[PDB]
Amino acid sequence: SMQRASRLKRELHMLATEPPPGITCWQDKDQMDDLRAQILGGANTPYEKGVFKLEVIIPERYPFEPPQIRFLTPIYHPNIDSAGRICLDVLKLPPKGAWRPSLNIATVLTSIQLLMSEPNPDDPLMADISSEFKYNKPAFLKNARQWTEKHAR
Ligand SMILES: Nc1nc2cc(F)ccc2o1
Repeated sequence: SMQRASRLKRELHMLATEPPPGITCWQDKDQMDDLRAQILGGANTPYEKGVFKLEVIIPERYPFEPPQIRFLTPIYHPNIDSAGRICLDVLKLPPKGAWRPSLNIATVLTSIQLLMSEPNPDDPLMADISSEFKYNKPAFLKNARQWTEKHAR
């Protein structure tokens, strides 16, 4: 669709020139809908000094369906599973999700970055991590740091 293509050209331009701090996103090859992204570990989070790569797939009905985003870099987090799937409202269609066409790739990567700093034990994908985050925060932080040094550094 020409609508989809013109929208992706503008998004790639904005990702190339005014990416959110800590976030970068680019074409894997020459397809505007097969993208990769990277989020730096935030300071004063246990992911600090880690670099996290993500796969960003833009579905055929974008911008009416959300980007399909998974971590490629392993990450220890209540809302991210061992395959890198992300439990985050803006990645899902309504009524339950929050995706709308006025969000975009940069918005949702920023939301994923914010989720990394502020987990949601409301909506766990990882029950054991969520309980550890909630009830034994120092163990959570040590495990999350150790997973970062092991897989993201
Ligand atoms: N895989 C998965 N993603 C989710 C996003 C939500 F907002 C709620 C439940 C979810 O489950």
